Amino acid sequence: VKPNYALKFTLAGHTKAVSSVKFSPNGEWLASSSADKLIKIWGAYDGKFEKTISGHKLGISDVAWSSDSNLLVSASDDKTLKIWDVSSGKCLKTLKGHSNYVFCCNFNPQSNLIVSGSFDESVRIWDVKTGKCLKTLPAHSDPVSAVHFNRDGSLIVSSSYDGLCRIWDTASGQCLKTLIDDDNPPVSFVKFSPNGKYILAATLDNTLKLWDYSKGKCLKTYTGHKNEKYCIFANFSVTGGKWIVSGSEDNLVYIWNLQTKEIVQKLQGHTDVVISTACHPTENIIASAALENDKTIKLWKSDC
Ligand SMILES: O=S(=O)(c1cc(Cl)ccc1Cl)n1cnc2ccccc21
Repeated sequence: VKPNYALKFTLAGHTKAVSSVKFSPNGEWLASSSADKLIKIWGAYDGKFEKTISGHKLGISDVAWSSDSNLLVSASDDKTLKIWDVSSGKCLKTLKGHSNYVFCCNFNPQSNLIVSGSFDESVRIWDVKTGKCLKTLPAHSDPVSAVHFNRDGSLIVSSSYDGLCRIWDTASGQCLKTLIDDDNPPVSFVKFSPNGKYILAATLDNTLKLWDYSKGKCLKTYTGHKNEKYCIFANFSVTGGKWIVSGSEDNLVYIWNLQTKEIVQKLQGHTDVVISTACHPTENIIASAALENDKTIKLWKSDC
């Protein structure tokens, strides 16, 4: 009925705000990115620092794993993305083509493509093997805050400070849907649900919304947290009870019951905005990360 997340480890090492945290699909690792221009790798179960991956010339806003846990992609203010071999630390490719800061990135399920979004208002699709830009979508009229592929890679969802979420056909680049509710606040995050039927979207009016994108209908809203300024990730927690997890500008992690929408737990400990959360793929473990006055990542574990 309610989880019991408790703090287990605090991970120190980044020298500026953390920007994103992600667990590897195989459960072994946590990757973090930061405004300090670095990616760090940590053990997912013990929080033990593994190594630093460097090469970007300016801060990093996002990092994402390939589905086989072998590669990372990062998005930077240096206007590039980089594809990294995690085991060796090597930069395999630098993806150049955005005309402004790159803010968000993800691999497709087959990890043969990368999608990126930028302050240049575009969504781009890149070939992983060659590192070349395949398609540029004139997607939005303001910076693109998130991009994510659906379960089979046939669709991309993007979100933007223009107030819209858009769904794109990967193969053709056509805009298939635009989603917006009754107000127009910036959309700061979007992702498809694990089963691919829904989209979870955050807006800078203190609201998370679950959409049936096929029907174009908002089915659930999650409120009670504070999110008026920063692009804060949100997650589906799948391993125990069915929860929604998000950071907050009041320095807490919020956890809601997906079905009932009630808050079930708040996690206290960070000393600045919780900008990013991630949920472990097999264990009831949450990672949270905070902005410049805190600079740490925390690992929390629950029995359900
Ligand atoms: O499949 S889901 O995306 C999902 C969400 C979470 Cl938190 C954990 C696991 C899964 Cl599988 N999903 C979307 N709506 C749902 C309603 C009931 C059960 C699952 C639902």
